[PDB]
Amino acid sequence: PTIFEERHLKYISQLGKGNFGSVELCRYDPLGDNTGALVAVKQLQHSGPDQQRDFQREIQILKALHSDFIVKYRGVSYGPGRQSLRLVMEYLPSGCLRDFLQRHRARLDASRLLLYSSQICKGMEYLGSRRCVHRALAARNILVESEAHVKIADFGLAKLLPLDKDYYVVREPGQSPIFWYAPESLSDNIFSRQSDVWSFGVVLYELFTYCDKSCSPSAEFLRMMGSERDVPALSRLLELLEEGQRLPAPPACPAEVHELMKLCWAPSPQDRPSFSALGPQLDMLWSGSR
Ligand SMILES: CN(C)C(=O)/C(C#N)=C\c1ccc(-c2nc3cnc4[nH]ccc4c3n2C2CCCCC2)o1
Ligand SMILES: NC(=O)Nc1ccccc1
Repeated sequence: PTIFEERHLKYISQLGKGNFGSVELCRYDPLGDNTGALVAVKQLQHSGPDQQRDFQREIQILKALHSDFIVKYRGVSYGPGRQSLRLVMEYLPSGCLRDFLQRHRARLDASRLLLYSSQICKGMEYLGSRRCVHRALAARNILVESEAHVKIADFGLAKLLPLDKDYYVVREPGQSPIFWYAPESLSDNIFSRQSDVWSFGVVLYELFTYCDKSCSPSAEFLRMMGSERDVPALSRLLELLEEGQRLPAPPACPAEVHELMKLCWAPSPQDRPSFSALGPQLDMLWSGSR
């Protein structure tokens, strides 16, 4: 059931694109009559050995995960020729949380944002128990399964920690979403479950601003960077963070949630709460808001 025949996968449209891959909406149509189930299918482009190797990793991680808060693996496909590997996932037609928040802001209250926050945290706790660092976590890669249920997706940068080490180091990335990453990741290329906690803090900021473009992390950076304009953003960001500057509390954000953000953004990775510690707090806040 987990091998999809490539000649039965029918392309419909593009769901996502990165440097080295794309996720495409397809129909799996073994009967050839356009009645089959729809699926989301990842494949690589511009890929070298490192990219192919990372994709094999991504498939093994996603296949092993079984959480209500992680996008479901369905299977794999291989065509003829080479570079033929495809990853088949469930398709969630409500799309990403970033877009959903922007579209429906006026009817999504703080209780609903608290629900999403709790669900994302549960998915991250699941990941943590499997020693998996997600790295990419952001509203643009969390999917909406229904209006009261979200799931973590985009495992393109996910990695398992070795059994005896609590972090990994990479060679410097070419293109990082700098406003989501922990300072030790930006400066020293160190990633861990604690860098993921930093990014989750930025996710909370995204949720409680409804991903409004006027107060996006980049927009806030550009306001806070000061009157000197032509300074490289990464260099300046790292200075601001080292000075202790942080994203502001969204006006509508509950004070307790802002305090959690600040804890997620502790300078030392060891001072940040674990997802296991954040979950009960968000759960308490969500259940208090019903
Ligand atoms: C241009 N733009 C507005 C965006 O790209 C964006 C934002 N912000 C996010 C976005 C748009 C569409 C999707 C999307 N739908 C999906 C539906 N079922 C799916 N199953 C597995 C991945 C998946 C889906 N993805 C993404 C595909 C790439 C990885 C992240 C999820 O996410
Ligand atoms: N985590 C956090 O506060 N990051 C940040 C700070 C200033 C501007 C943009 C992003």
